[PDB]
Order: sequence, then C-alpha cells, then structure tokens
Amino acid sequence: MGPSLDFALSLLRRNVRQVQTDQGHFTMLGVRDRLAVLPRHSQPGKTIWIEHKLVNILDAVELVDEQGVNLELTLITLDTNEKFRDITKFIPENISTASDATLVINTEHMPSMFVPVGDVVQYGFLNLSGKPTHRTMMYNFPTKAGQCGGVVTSVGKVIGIHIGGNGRQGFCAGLKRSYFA
Ligand SMILES: */C(=C/C(=O)OCC)[C@H](C[C@@H]1CCNC1=O)NC(=O)[C@@H](C)Cc1ccccc1
Repeated sequence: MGPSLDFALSLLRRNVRQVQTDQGHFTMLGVRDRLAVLPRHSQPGKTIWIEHKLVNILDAVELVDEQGVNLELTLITLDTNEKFRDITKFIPENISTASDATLVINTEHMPSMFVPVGDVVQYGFLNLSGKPTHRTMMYNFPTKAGQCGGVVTSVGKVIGIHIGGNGRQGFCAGLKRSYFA
C-alpha cells in the first residue's frame, strides 16, 4: 500500500470519528489530547455520540475572526479516557491551498468515504445559509448533505473541514495550526 492511502486510512483509524448531534450525522476530527473540531452548525450540546457511546463535552469554543465573523468551526474538549494522536504538525500554520486533495468522510451513513475533490483554492467569504463566514476554501466538486465535518487532506497535510456546497462546488473551513495551540 502506498503512502497517501496509508495516511488517509491511518487518519480514519486514529483521528476521524463518526459522530451524532441533535443536528444529525457528522465527521469529527480529533486533533490532540482531548481536543476535537466540528463544523459549527452541528451544534454539539453537553454530550455527543461518538461511534459507540455518549461522551460528555467539557467545553465548546466557536471560532470567530478579529472582525467577529463566523469561521464555522467549534472546538470541543471531550471527557474521554483516550488522548487523540497529535496531528497538529500536519495542519499548516496558515490557511493553505492544495492540489488534488481528497475529502475524507466518516459517518455512520458514510463510513470511510473517499471523495476526489481535486484542487483546493482560496475563497474567503461565504454566505452559508444566511450566515456570513470567512476563511473558507473551495473545490470544484459537487459535495452533498451528510458530508459536513469531512476532512480535506493532501500529501500528509490536513487543511480543511467540509462545511457546505452549492451543488457544483464544495467549501471547507480552512485549518491553521494556531487554532489548536
Ligand atoms: C453539510 C451539513 C448537512 O448535510 O446538514 C443537514 C442538511 C452540508 C454540506 C452541503 C449540503 C449541500 N451540499 C453540501 O456539500 N452543509 C450544509 O447543509 C450547510 C448549509 C449547513 C449550515 C446550516 C446553517 C448555517 C450554516 C451552515
């Protein structure tokens, strides 16, 4: 098995979890220690279902920029026995484009699902169901419902979290490493 497949599968085994909130099914990325990230619209409450069990949420932080604009990312600290494998080093320091990215989804309905979203470009502002959102990126791929929280990955880098699409294009919240400091 080659290195790209092996990386995406190992992300799936150790960091990308199938979860459920009252809003439905999502892919969650565990980043390090007990810190994970979800799309803001998943609205995690005081507990969240993670694969086979209900896990309490100790804290949730919705990220905004310096103008107070939504970034569509909620950081949660979980009451789990496990520390996540620390993947912060694979997250770039600044919001980075990529060529030939894969979107990795892991939901009860869409388990270990690989989507060839292609090139990922800077996009910036996005009006996401009435909600202004910054620091987004775009891929020319017709992503669909159920894929939010999916992890945008390319060559050992973890660059985005899927948040929406207009039927011909898909959009992610960009990741940067300082979010998980
Ligand atoms: C992912 C979330 C989802 O499916 O929730 C229930 C519908 C979707 C992904 C897009 C759907 C169509 N194509 C896509 O790739 N994202 C959303 O539905 C966004 C619009 C969720 C949302 C809702 C309210 C405020 C901000 C974002």
